[PDB]
Amino acid sequence: MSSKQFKILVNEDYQVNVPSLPIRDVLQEIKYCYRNGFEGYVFVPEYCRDLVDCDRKDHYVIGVLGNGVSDLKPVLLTEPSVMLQGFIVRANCNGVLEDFDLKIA
Repeated sequence: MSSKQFKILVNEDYQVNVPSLPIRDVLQEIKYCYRNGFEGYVFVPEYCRDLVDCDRKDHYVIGVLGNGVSDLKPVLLTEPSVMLQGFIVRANCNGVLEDFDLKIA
């Protein structure tokens, strides 16, 4: 009752240059996405985090933290947490579908 399931395109193949945002705007964007879904976003697993580049490495993207029901939290591309599952980023590339159980940190 306290999380939501989403079908998100998973990118394991393509280098993507993605936008990043000030922390206040990523918090708002996480809230928007939790309510409205992740159209226009892909999930990049942490095991292929090298696929992601941003021009503003001082700003944030959507992080997926924890196994099972994961928390959505603003992260930097440096994020070294061992619970980092991946990033949810704006991108247009191909991929495969996976289900995610997410809630707002």
